Amino acid sequence: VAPTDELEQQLAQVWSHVLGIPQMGIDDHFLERGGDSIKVMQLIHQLKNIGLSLRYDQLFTHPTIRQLKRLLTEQLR
Repeated sequence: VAPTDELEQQLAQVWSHVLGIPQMGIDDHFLERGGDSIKVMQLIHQLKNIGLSLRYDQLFTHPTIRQLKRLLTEQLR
């Protein structure tokens, strides 16, 4: 439930901010914590402000932080 790297913690924090609820786990489902389309916009907006971007449909196919973490193709040997 707890984040591992400092990036996953930062991602959990922005998540907590958008949803108005602290300490977001990486297995909590985004659509199970009150996420609307307007809240998705706040995430996308606040992500362009700090970090990279994100598309609307990419959130539903990666509706967890673990899946969004794996979706790093946007940015083990």
